[PDB]
Amino acid sequence: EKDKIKFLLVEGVHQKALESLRAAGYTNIEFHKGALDDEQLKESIRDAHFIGLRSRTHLTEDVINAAEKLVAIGAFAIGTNQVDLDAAAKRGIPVFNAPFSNTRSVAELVIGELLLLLRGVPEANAKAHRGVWNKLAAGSFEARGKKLGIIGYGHIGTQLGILAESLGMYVYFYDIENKLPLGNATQVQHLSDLLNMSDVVSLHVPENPSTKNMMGAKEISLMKPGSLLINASRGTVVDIPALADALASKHLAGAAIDVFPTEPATNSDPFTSPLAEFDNVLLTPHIGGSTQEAQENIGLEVAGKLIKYSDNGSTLSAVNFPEVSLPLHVVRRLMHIHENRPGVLTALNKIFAEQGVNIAAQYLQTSAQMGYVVIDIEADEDVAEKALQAMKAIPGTIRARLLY
Amino acid sequence: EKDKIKFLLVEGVHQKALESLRAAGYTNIEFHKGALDDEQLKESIRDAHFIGLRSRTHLTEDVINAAEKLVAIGAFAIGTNQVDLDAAAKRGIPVFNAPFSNTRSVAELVIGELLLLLRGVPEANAKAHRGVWNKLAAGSFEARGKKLGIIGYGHIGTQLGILAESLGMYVYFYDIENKLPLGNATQVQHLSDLLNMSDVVSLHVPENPSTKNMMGAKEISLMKPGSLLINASRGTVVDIPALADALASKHLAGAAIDVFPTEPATNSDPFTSPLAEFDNVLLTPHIGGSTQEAQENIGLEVAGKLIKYSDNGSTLSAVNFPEVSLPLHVVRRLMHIHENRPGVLTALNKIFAEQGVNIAAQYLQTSAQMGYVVIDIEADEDVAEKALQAMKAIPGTIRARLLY
Amino acid sequence: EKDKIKFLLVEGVHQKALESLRAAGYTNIEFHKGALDDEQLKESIRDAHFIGLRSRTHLTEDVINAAEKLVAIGAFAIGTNQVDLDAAAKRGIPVFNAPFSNTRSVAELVIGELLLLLRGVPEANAKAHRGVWNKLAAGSFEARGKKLGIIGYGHIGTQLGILAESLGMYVYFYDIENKLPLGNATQVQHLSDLLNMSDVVSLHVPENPSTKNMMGAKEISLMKPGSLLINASRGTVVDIPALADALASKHLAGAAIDVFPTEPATNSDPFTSPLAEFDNVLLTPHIGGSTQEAQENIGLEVAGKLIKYSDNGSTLSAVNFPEVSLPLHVVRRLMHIHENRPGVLTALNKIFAEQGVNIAAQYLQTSAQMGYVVIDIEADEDVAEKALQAMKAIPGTIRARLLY
Amino acid sequence: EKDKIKFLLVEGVHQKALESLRAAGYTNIEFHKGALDDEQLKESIRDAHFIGLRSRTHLTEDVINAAEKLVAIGAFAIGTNQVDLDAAAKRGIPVFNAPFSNTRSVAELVIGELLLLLRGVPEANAKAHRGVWNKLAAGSFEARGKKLGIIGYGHIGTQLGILAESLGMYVYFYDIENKLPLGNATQVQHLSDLLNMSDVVSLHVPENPSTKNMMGAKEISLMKPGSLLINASRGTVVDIPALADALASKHLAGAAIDVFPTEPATNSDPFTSPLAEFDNVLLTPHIGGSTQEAQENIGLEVAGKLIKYSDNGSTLSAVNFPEVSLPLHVVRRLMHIHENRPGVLTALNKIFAEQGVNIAAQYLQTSAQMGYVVIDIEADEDVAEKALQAMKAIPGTIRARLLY
Ligand SMILES: NC(=O)C1=CN([C@@H]2O[C@H](COP(=O)(O)OP(=O)(O)OC[C@H]3O[C@@H](n4cnc5c(N)ncnc54)[C@H](O)[C@@H]3O)[C@@H](O)[C@H]2O)C=CC1
Ligand SMILES: NC(=O)C1=CN([C@@H]2O[C@H](COP(=O)(O)OP(=O)(O)OC[C@H]3O[C@@H](n4cnc5c(N)ncnc54)[C@H](O)[C@@H]3O)[C@@H](O)[C@H]2O)C=CC1
Ligand SMILES: NC(=O)C1=CN([C@@H]2O[C@H](COP(=O)(O)OP(=O)(O)OC[C@H]3O[C@@H](n4cnc5c(N)ncnc54)[C@H](O)[C@@H]3O)[C@@H](O)[C@H]2O)C=CC1
Ligand SMILES: NC(=O)C1=CN([C@@H]2O[C@H](COP(=O)(O)OP(=O)(O)OC[C@H]3O[C@@H](n4cnc5c(N)ncnc54)[C@H](O)[C@@H]3O)[C@@H](O)[C@H]2O)C=CC1
Repeated sequence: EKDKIKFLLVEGVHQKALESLRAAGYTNIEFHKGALDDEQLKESIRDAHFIGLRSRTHLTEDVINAAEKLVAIGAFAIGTNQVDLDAAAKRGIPVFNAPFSNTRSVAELVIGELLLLLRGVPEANAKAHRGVWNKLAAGSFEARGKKLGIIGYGHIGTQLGILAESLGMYVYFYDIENKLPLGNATQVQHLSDLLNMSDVVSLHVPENPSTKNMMGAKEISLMKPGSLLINASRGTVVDIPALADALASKHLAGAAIDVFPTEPATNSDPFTSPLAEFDNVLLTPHIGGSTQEAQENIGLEVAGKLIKYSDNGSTLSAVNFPEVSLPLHVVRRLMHIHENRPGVLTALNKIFAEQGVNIAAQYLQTSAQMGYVVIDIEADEDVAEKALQAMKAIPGTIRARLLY
Repeated sequence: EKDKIKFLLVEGVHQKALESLRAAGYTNIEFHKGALDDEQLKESIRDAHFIGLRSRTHLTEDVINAAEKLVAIGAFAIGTNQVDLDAAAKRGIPVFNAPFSNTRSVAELVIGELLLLLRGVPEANAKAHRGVWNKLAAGSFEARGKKLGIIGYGHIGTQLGILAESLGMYVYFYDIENKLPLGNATQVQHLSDLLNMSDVVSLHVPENPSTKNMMGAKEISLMKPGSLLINASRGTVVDIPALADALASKHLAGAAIDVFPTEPATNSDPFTSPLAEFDNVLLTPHIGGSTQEAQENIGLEVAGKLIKYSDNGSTLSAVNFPEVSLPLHVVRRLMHIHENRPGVLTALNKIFAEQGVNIAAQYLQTSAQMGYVVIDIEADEDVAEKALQAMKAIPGTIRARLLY
Repeated sequence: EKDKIKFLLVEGVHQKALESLRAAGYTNIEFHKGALDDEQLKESIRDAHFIGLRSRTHLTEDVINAAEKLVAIGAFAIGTNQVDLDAAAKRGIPVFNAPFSNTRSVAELVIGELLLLLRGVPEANAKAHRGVWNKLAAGSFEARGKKLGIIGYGHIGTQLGILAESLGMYVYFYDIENKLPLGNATQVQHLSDLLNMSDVVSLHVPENPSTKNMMGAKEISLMKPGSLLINASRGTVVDIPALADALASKHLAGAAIDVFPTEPATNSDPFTSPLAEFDNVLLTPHIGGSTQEAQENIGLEVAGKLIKYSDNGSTLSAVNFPEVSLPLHVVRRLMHIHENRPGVLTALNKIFAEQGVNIAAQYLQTSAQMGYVVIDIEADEDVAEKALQAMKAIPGTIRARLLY
Repeated sequence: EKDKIKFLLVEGVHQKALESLRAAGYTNIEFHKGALDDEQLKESIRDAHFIGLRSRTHLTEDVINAAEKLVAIGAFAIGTNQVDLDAAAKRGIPVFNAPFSNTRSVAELVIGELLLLLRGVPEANAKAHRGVWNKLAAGSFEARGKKLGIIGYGHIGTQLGILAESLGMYVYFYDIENKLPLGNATQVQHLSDLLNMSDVVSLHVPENPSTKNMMGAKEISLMKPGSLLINASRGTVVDIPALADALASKHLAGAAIDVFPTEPATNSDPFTSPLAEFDNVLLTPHIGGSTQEAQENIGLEVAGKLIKYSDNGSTLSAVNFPEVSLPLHVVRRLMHIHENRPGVLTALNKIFAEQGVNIAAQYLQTSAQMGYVVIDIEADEDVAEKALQAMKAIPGTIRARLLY
């Protein structure tokens, strides 16, 4: 019956999501190359079991209400701000994403930008397109020999460090968790001392109160004069007026910014920034993530996360939902989603005790207000089909399924 | 040594060169940040033992011939077209330079350009300085997994191949001479194959009859649709209008040009190109070697060649002159430069035999119509002074002197 | 926690283990440098909550059954043949160990042996301790450029291959399962080919019907005349008399054996071998894993497994027991071990339902005839204490306890 | 006439010397596998133009006197103590050797020995061959993580450092010349501080007053307790009674020695050392050099050094002779060896001046008492054949040749 399970894919996810899905039997797929209208969406999602969307579709409480058959949501993207998770949670629908499929794409972007920034290319190039010729060597540098200071040594920070070392830089980092340095990286205990020694400082941190304006005047002023600050992390992490002044005073020699406190909503919208007045600043429209390889990594991972929720019930890594996962070890398995309150499990288990059916394995995890329980029982179809009926009738039940 | 020996240094040679000069005793130095006009050049060089210059200074027959005391010429620079080699060799003046002194600067620039060109970054940055936001993934790619086509696997081609490899690209090269690949690089027999296959092609060929318009419309169309072409070898290698067509036709995704058929004379003259209308092209004012690190190596190297030759008469690597070098062992040493014709050498030696002075070592090399010779003899100072004077008189003599 | 929980540690476990134990609150520790006789073992374990042992201590049915308070068993050691798994699982006692805790020690030993065996060094050293000087080059070789034949490309085979490679040997392997090569390693289909080609063959196979006498006279003669055979997998893998013949016949140049069919019981029992008469053989008393670094990792790892399971009931990686682990979220947690038969779980849950205590999370895994379960519930201490007592009464119950 | 030029090769040089020689036309070769008698030597060398010998033939003044046609001597070995250089110098015969063809062989030996020493293998193995079984882990270590202190950072010291780094050691060195560290090596300014930090100290220095007993009691006592000292450099550099005591007090845990203050003259002779009483000492009979690859490297290099002296007159690197070398740049070249006294060169050059023959190039280097001069002249055979006659007649001449 997989062929009767519908997958609606909007905004054109990578073709590899399709391959990895048609490899798992789910062949009933409506694919669109672009974002649907305030209204054709709803018509299309109505009998969809799985929807796959990107950063531009707004999966709002109004729209999820439209969807009578919806089972799980797959965001082929890093963010989920475009989805009402609380809406999906209430209806028993997990939402999955791809928070780390972009690593390489971002590191490689930071290497090229620091190669050309260190060389003054971005300025030479803007003058060139304006018919001005600006040769000089004064203040142009190669990267081999330079110090790179990476702030935030997680997935991307560590790939970058490695890349940079290939080019002969001395990598140095600062993270809040103590870490195990790869290669020759070197942890620095105080931020201010990372800043003083760094020819190039690159931010690779998450978004939150600890990161709101982490790089402000005070921190920028600590940077080594003549240095470059590159930020492809979060738009909230550097102070733009403060960077603008530091660029103006030539205290920095340049910058690359991929993310801004306010980003235009669409390509059609206009982009405005006080940094646009600087030739020696790379400004990109949030594309550190935007490669076909990441599109592909993302395609594979989020489709596999939907395949697994569909096949064996796993909600490992779900964003809005209790995480649960059981090793496949026995024919016959079911799941049950319910209001997290006293007595539900007991009722559930009774359906089998009271008829001599043996429970092989069970995993239950709860949220403030909901529970996911996956159970493996030694029974046959008829018995299960029946237990499923009964489970569905359990006061507090939101939904339940017979996975196999 | 002798703080009387005048060095004229012009066009802002790296300060390293002056440190080297001063560490060797030579303190008498006229330094200029830039070039000089005909009269003040001619004025500064009237009494100069050595000159150091860059590309903007033109030592012509007439110039050199009025440099009364000129002993040698150092081109702090790869090329020597600014200098009249022949004219110097006739006055017995060796010219030195710095042959391969920026292989790394160019390799590294190429790596940064292809990272950003592959990402469509140059365009997005142009557009962003104009208020336009352009967030795509559609033609963007990571460098890892891609094929780099290197045309000309020499000093620079080779060194580029290693960087590219240590970045996960597959490296293929096409060269007119069978070469032994470094790392996992692969030589391709047919230039057409390399083009069709490569995702990025970067030119590294010399300037000569066989490279002129090496990449015209034929060769460009053999390139992978959506690929990229980078050129930081020689202005003469690429049909620039071919290239503008192929770009306007979207047959190439972008390109990066460091050198052009006709380059501006100075930073005041206008830069004109068909390629300036394309946001997706990097134009740089011929800066592949314009790096402090390079200027520094050049400066060390060439002031070195001049000290070694003021001090011990070496001319290993001179560009207009017979190459000779003698290991220092036995105080004193002299040298003589003469027309290359039978009889001189015997004449020269006899000056020593007939007064019973022993000749410790000696090296003579000749060109076409000049010969050169360094001699070591065992004698106190006066005998050397006097014998020198005899050597000047030998028929054929151009120039001679006493080193220590 | 509770400085009352008795750990018995015997056969001189690494001190790291005690540091780990003490950092987690458990200070009540009886440590022994060596093994104990039947009566004092039995005396030390009568009131022991946990035991740590090595290979010389034999926990038999009778032993385990008189360990009144035994909660778990850690084999600080790769193997568990010393321990009665079944007998422990029936008393609801999980046994842990350290699966692959010395891949590196063995790889490194193999590398040092083949460097010296290839050089004929072992012989020259024997001879030199007898007054005899033997200075040859005739059958001596460097490792670089030679072929290493690895039989069994697993944890250790793999890790050896990398070391060998980073030393310039060519690495070939023969394995019964298609494996993906690391570095430039190459899988060979026919064991005979590998033998004929390889200069050094090193065995890394498990002990089982298919490896017994895996290298008898046939296979040895297929080896390269003058080659070398190293074995630090299992005593049972090599026809040792075959091997002595092939050595006396000069068909092999040497060998290195870490393990033998019959090993001495202790450092007092005699070691006998046909191979002892050959100077050109390295004999080692089964020390491929006997390194401080390894003992330390083992010690950290296994005292870890015991703390995690005293504290939160984990049994990830236990060797006789259903594997279950639950992320710590909501104070309190309990666990129950029972015969695996219908009815228990419902019985167990109902204890909570019927008094309105909410069950936060729960994990049950079962084996054959045992089931295991960890539960999180929201209740103050007294209710937990009391409910525990009820759980003990559930029919089927083997053992239960309250973790926090 | 090359086929009429005889090459006598004793002690069995590597077959590659023969290939590289028969590649250059010299095909008239008497090869022996072993060292000739006090007398068959002389019979065989009598009309030899080139002899090639190893460490065991004594090329003494008595024997060189035997040799009427001898031109150059090739020691297919590092040492030349077996040759009377002064004897050969007087007769105009250069002696060549292979001082650096052994690098890899020695480094690889030091790696294997430090692998097994760190493991206590040498002791376990000696007990094993004596029927004693000695398991322990206490004090056995892997190398990854350890500090290696290399004393003398020349050809071998640097190859070793690299090797060691592959195995994960921290390399540290001490040399008297300041050096450029490869990889992650680290120069240490004071010996005593290299010693304190080093788990393994390995000597790689030359022989001379600065090295006589460099490692004496005082220096050994500075070593980190528990460390190992490995010496495959020179027999004069460590104090053997002082090492013996330090091994006795267990201040060191072991050692490898390849060279001794007194080495037996032949395999037949007896070897005696106070270290032979130690199981935990590797003792080798000076075989750090003894591999087929070094035999081969040596074969190629010293045969090529004889080929070049024979073909173009180069004495670059000759051990007993003035070093001289001219680039091939012109048909016709001759050499002349003479007493270093006033007037010889003049006479030589006159032979050409006085007949209109032009000297293209000349290199003359002198010794305390002899001169090598190589000259290139623009003439034809007849003229040269004639000049050769005359040159031979020059008061002070020892020998002369027409190379081509
Ligand atoms: N520019 C773009 O298109 C994209 C941006 N990213 C972003 O890059 C950032 C990092 O990404 P990943 O490394 O993949 O995740 P990650 O979780 O591995 O990186 C977080 C790291 O930051 C360190 N850190 C957290 N707070 C810190 C603070 N207060 N001060 C210093 N260090 C701190 C953490 O210890 C951790 O190592 C995220 O914000 C992620 O969304 C990821 C993909 C694309
Ligand atoms: N962008 C800049 O400011 C600078 C440009 N360059 C230029 O880049 C070029 C490369 O320099 P190097 O690597 O030192 O050159 P190189 O001398 O090391 O190698 C050039 C290679 O091209 C090959 N080659 C020659 N003619 C060819 C042909 N027609 N087709 C294909 N291969 C051919 C040769 O076999 C040679 O291997 C030179 O022209 C150099 O002047 C060098 C430094 C700076
Ligand atoms: N010398 C010592 O004191 C120690 C010995 N060992 C032993 O060395 C052996 C290797 O251990 P690991 O690398 O962890 O093993 P592993 O489990 O990682 O791999 C063994 C490999 O051998 C292959 N294999 C199995 N049967 C085979 C057969 N009959 N013919 C060819 N290949 C076969 C399997 O495919 C597997 O890939 C084990 O027996 C282990 O007990 C391990 C540690 C220390
Ligand atoms: N064991 C064997 O069969 C063989 C031994 N060797 C020997 O190894 C030794 C080193 O060989 P290579 O490295 O190839 O020659 P090398 O000349 O490159 O090594 C000499 C190094 O020792 C350093 N050094 C010299 N005197 C020192 C002192 N007073 N204190 C500290 N450092 C000092 C020098 O600066 C230089 O870097 C030589 O004695 C050589 O004959 C070489 C081949 C085989």
